Order: sequence, then structure tokens, then C-alpha cells
Amino acid sequence: MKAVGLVVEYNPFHNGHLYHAQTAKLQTGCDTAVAVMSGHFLQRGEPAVVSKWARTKMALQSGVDLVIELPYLYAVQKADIFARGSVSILNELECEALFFGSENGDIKPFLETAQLIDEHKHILNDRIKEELKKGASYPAAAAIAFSSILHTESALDLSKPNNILGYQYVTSILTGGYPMKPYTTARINHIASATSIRKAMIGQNLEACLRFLPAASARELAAYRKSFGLWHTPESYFSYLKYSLSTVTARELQQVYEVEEGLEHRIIRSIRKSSSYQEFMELLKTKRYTWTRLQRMNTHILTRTKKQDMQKLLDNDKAPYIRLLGMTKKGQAYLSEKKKALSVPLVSKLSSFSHPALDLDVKASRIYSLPIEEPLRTEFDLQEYGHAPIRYDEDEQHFLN
Amino acid sequence: MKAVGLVVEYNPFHNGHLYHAQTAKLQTGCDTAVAVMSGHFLQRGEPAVVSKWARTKMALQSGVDLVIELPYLYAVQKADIFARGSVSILNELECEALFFGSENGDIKPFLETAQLIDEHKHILNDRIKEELKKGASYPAAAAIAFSSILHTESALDLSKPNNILGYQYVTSILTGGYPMKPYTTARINHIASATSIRKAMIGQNLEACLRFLPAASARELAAYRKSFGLWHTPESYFSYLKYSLSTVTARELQQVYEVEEGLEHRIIRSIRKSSSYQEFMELLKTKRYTWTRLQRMNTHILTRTKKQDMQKLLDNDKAPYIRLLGMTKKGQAYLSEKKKALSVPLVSKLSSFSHPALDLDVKASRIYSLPIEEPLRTEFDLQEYGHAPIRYDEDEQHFLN
Ligand SMILES: Nc1ncnc2c1ncn2[C@@H]1O[C@H](CO[P@@](=O)(S)OP(=O)(O)OP(=O)(O)O)[C@@H](O)[C@H]1O
Ligand SMILES: Nc1ncnc2c1ncn2[C@@H]1O[C@H](CO[P@@](=O)(S)OP(=O)(O)OP(=O)(O)O)[C@@H](O)[C@H]1O
Repeated sequence: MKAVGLVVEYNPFHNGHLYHAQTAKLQTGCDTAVAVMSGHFLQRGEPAVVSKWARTKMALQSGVDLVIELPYLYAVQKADIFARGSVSILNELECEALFFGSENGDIKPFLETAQLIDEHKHILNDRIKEELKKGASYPAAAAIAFSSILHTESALDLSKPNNILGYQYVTSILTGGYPMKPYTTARINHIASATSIRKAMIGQNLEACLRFLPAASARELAAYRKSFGLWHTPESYFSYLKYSLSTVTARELQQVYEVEEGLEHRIIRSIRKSSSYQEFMELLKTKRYTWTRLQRMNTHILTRTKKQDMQKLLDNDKAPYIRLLGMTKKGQAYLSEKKKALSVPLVSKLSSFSHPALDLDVKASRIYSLPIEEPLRTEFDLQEYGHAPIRYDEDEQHFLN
Repeated sequence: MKAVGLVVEYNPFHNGHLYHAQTAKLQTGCDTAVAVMSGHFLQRGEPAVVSKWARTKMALQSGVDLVIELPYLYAVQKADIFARGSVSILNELECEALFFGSENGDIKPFLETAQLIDEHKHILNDRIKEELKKGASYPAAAAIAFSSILHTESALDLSKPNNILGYQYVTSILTGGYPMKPYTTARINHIASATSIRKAMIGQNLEACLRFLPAASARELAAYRKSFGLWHTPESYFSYLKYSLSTVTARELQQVYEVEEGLEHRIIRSIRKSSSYQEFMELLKTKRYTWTRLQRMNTHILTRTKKQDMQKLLDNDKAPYIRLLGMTKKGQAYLSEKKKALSVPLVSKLSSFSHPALDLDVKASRIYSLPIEEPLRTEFDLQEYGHAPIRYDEDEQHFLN
């Protein structure tokens, strides 16, 4: 029994993710598609459009045989970390293959690059420090030390996000020596981006996207906004940002993960004067901050994730548990074959196991429902517990729950 | 030139608060009424229905010359600390008198009882000893001891609220040593209660309660609706309380003012399944905790105010500052006269002092404003720092700002 690992956030799951889930089992020759998926808040930092449950349902119907949560711990993080944790989990489940889309359909410049870099790493740090002492900044001196190599005609721009994430998966693998072989391909009824789609739904358009989405995906989104009366946007949580920053002191906000020393003053000062999440952001920007890092920071503020929480939990080199979000027939059989093999707990009912990282995913799960109006919100908050793990019948369409 | 102090929440100012003020000036023989007022969160633990700037504007034209904010420090407390703080504020302001309403026009029985409990305090306490030793609860013992000296029919009714408030005022003037003379009248355009007028407005219908409202009150009220788009209810804040108990740890929740040892768990159990502040209060209520005390707790859980900060600030024997909301030309005169004599700062613009208790005040407002739909919330927020004292001219209608 063979599975291919898929590092994903389906937000929503679109034609590109569909083609990638069919080609996964095609090109990696594994009978099973196992995805680790960001739960509620994601790597880009934003809230998911729809809960991890219903996105699970867009996935199980599009050819993903198994779906596990990527803990907030790994999910909302710099890609170097995000990659590590995700691949880590795909290896605990013993996925022999890994498969990603990318701006370079060629795996060879990925492998070549990483191998090349570790081949020279000493050179890299000598030239980095040789620029640094000359007064160069961190990313500059790194950009220079790195462009001292790799800059040949190869391209594979690692200025491109998928090349980044993919290089980082591959790096996590090699570094870890995982017996999981990586694969990649380029990205192109039709296909537009998850984000173009998203902003198109923000623009009061859903079926406009239907060419860009499979059936299950749209069918799912519709029932979500139907039930809870919203698509979740970063802006939707602005009040709770305001509120949350309203009660905190400087020293306490200093301790939140991804808040650099001294910036707490700027944050606290700016949130007052910002009638918009956008204004808030522009008031916050420093060149030591990407925009995604600012979003991530804002999430950590929202969920009150502390430097010591995150750093005492990031230390470990294995994954704390496996959260099972959903499974197919194939998925079920795979999880059954390898069940006893897991070196870490398999969490189905939350009741079974309690963990600080788990406590953190639940935390995010409660923060997620806040823009939901009640009674709907109180009922939403049930799903993290008394939700029996989703199951779906691959052959002719059945959910057994 | 002699001042009569009033202890008031004005929620909102109605024709009866008008009775209070004008009867005050007339009965005490003072030409100046100074009111110390709970601003955005009141004695029983709930929010004001309209901003303290507005209600200041109301009273200023209804015959109050000075409006001083009762710090949150003393405002959300049971009657004795509430009265301790407000009476310290009035004593700082050199009021010859303190005029409080009850169902009694007679100032005497408050005096008689006051001295009675004041002198028997030894006897009373010693009598609580024996009763706790027999196995009674403390309140039981308390009722038993009070009953021995008190049950003579004086008859001071400690049931009717404003009577209790009266008694504690008398008590504070007594142990404080203030040169203050308590006065009083029976409470009774026949006036209607503040609350039923609230329910009126809440029901969106402000038209039933008019004849009971001074005109300016009606104006500034509807002006607050039209300006900021709501009347404030406790339920407005439920979602935010729901955020607060999400982002707190039970150890952290134990340090919240009025969360007594061990209750934080009942709290957390109750919040996740409660769709309303009502239901929440319902599951929460205990014998150890009355409705209003729980509203106080829930409020402190909103402001996330810690116990040690609180104790620190309650330790101060006089009010940390005198906070100026508004003044007439008379109030301005009286102020300029007694200002030299104030022993703690007079605050007009917020930049004029820094104290932990004022931080508390400003944060209380920052929480208060949240229900306002953004950007209007931000505009409102600009006031606490923005608004300098509201100045009315009794020679009719000149506001100078
Ligand atoms: N059209 C496409 N072609 C090829 N690969 C694709 C793809 N769309 C996604 N993938 C790959 O499918 C995997 C899942 O992508 P996530 O679920 S992490 O979302 P995302 O891809 O960043 O969003 P998007 O860019 O708006 O589509 C990734 O490795 C992708 O490279
Ligand atoms: N109609 C009236 N007659 C006499 N005194 C009155 C009065 N209305 C108010 N006062 C006095 O005015 C002062 C301020 O009362 P707060 O502003 S604290 O509200 P509250 O009166 O408790 O509200 P309620 O009980 O729901 O009606 C008190 O000394 C009152 O005795």
C-alpha cells in the first residue's frame, strides 16, 4: 500500500489543486493521496475561507485520500519551518513520495541547488560575514553570498513562492534524510489562482469562479456561507485585533511570537488610529517585516501566541501528534495498515489526547468562529470535539456520517 | 460660595435625576452642584448606554455645574468601595454637603444607624466570631450579628438600593473625617425609573419615555444614536467577552479581579456553549455570586483587570486624580477657586497626568467603543484623548468647543 504526501491549504480547493491531486497518484504511483493541510489560519497568515472541515470535504472529493491538520504551530510560520513540520508529518505517516506544483516543473534544479548549497555552506557564511563586517544587512549579505553561486542561467527563481516552498520541502527531506522521494511540476474547467478566485468571491461573485473550481468545491463553499453567513476575511477579525490590543500592555505584547523588541509601541499606537486593517498595516511596515510576516504577527496577536509557547514547542525535531481530519476508503485502509506504526498519538476524538500544541490549534479554532453570528457560532464551536472524523466513499459518492 | 456633592451614574439623566439635583441645591442651600459620575461602566457591572461625554452634556444643562468622572477604580465595586471613592472625590472638591436620595426624606435614620454600627463595630465583629465558630457561613453570621443591634425598628431599610448607597456615603464621610454634611430626600411630570427608560430606548422606541426625559437629554441621546449608530447594551460586548476567555489561561483567569479562587473553571466551562450574555450569566450564577457581582467580574474580564493592580490602587486613601468631563461657567468658577487647593491633579486633557488608575479609565473606554461599527468606532475613540472639558453657559446655550 503506497501513499504520496501533499503539503496543502485548500482555500478554496480549485482546478489546479484537483489536477495536482490526480497527477499525484498518477506520477508518484501511489494508490493513496495523503495531505497535511493548514487548519484555520494559514501560512500566508490569513484566516481560511471556510473551516478545515468543509475544505476537507472539497479535498476528499477531488482525489485526496487522507487529510491531516497541519498544526497552527507549523501552519502559521516562515516557509522554512512550515516545510519542516509538514514534510515531518508526511514522513510519520510514511509517505514514500512527495508531490508539489511549482514555477519550475523541474525537480533537478531543486535537488541541484540544495546539494550545491550544502556543498558550499562554509563559503556562504564566510562571504555573508565578509559583507556583514563591511556593514551589509542580513538579507543583502545573504543575497550576495548566495549570488556568489547559483546565479547561472538555471533560473529557478527562488524569488517565486512555489520554488521557495518546494526547495524547502526538498531541503527538509535531504536534511532529514527522509526515505521519501520528492516530485514536482509546473502550474497553469479552466484555472485561475486561489487568490484571484478569493478576491472574486469578495467581489460578490461565486459562479463566476465555477470554471476555476471543481463541483465539490463550489458545492461546499455555498453551504458554508449559507450556514454561517460569511466567508472569513482577515478584515473580519479587525475588531478583535482592536479589542485584543486594547487590553494588553507593552511588555505583554513584547512577548507575543513574531513581535520584535520595541515594535509593540508602534503597534499599540497605530491600532488606535487605524479604522482599517489596511491602514493598520501601512502604519506598521518596517523593512525587517514582509507583509506576510506582519499578517502572521497579527494572527499571533489575535490568538495570543507567545514567544515561549512557540519557541519551546518549535524546538522538537518530530511532530507532536497526528490530527485526522478526513479519510476516504483508500485513506481508511492506509491509516489502518500503518496505524500501529505511528510514533506519536493519533488524534481522532479530541478527548483522547491533550497537548500544548493541540491546545493551540483549539485556541485558533475558537478564534476562527468569532465573526460568526450566534446561535451559529456556539454551534460552530462544537465541531472541534463532537465531530466524528469525516469519512467519504470514493466509489459513488457517500459520506458515512 | 458652597458646594453640594452628588453621587450619580446618570443612566441616562431623566427628570428624576433633575429632581435630585435641584432638590439638592435647594435643600442643602448650596449654589453649586458637583456630581461625581461613573463614566462607561457602572456600579452593578454593566455598560453605560451612551458616552460619558454626552451624559456630561446632558447634566450640564440640567443644573449640574461640575462633572467629575468617578474612576473605574472605584466605579465598578459594591456600594462601600464605590461610596468610599466617590466620597473621597467629593471631599477633595470641598463640597459642604453630600445629597443622596432614598425612599426617605429624612436624613436621621442613616445617621442613627451609622453611629450604631460605627460604635458597635467591635461588638459586631466579636459577635461574628462566635457565629462563624458555631459553623455558620460568613454572611449568615453577619446577618445574625447585625440582627442583634439593628432589629429595633428605626427603621433603616438596607434593601432599597439607594438607601444602602446612602448609608455607605454616611459611613465614608464618618470614617474619613470629612467636613461633609449628608442630606437626603425621598425619591419620587411624575418621573419614571432609569432602567425602564433604558428598555424603552433598547426596544428602539425612545418615544414612550419622553415626558420623563429632560429635553436636552432627548436631544443629546438621539444625537448619540445618529452620531455613533447605536445604544449600548451588555449583550453588545458578549462576543468580546467570548474572545477574552478564549485568549486567557485558567491561571491567568485566576488573577482577574473578582474571579475568586477556583471559579475560573466554571467560567471557562460556561463560556464556550453560551450564545448569549444571558445564558452565560445563567450557567455562571452561584450562591457565592449575585447577578450584579458576576456582571462586575465579567466586566473586569472584559477590561482584563488584574487583582494585584486593583489592590495596589484601592490602597490609595484618596482619589488618584480629579477627572474633568465638563463644567458650567459656575463649575468653571468654583473650580478655578478650589483648584489651587486640590492635592491631586485636575485632568482636562489626558496628556496632563499619568496614573495607573487613569490607564484603567482610558482602557475602559477603548473596550467601551468596540461595538461601534468601524470607522465610527475610531472617530469615537479619538475623543477620550481628544475631548477637553465640555463647557456649557447657563446664560442659555453656549458650548465653547
Ligand atoms: N494550477 C496549479 N498548477 C500546478 N500546481 C498547483 C496549482 N495550484 C496549486 N498547485 C500546487 O498544489 C499544492 C497545493 O497548493 P496550496 O493548496 S499550498 O495553494 P497555492 O498553490 O499556494 O495557491 P495557488 O498558488 O493560488 O494555487 C502546492 O504545492 C501548489 O504549488
Ligand atoms: N425621581 C427621583 N427622585 C429623587 N431622587 C432621584 C430620582 N432619580 C434619581 N434620584 C437620585 O439621584 C441620584 C443619582 O441616581 P443614579 O443616577 S445612582 O440612578 P438610580 O436613581 O439608582 O437609578 P434607578 O434607581 O434605576 O432610578 C441618587 O441619589 C438618586 O437617589
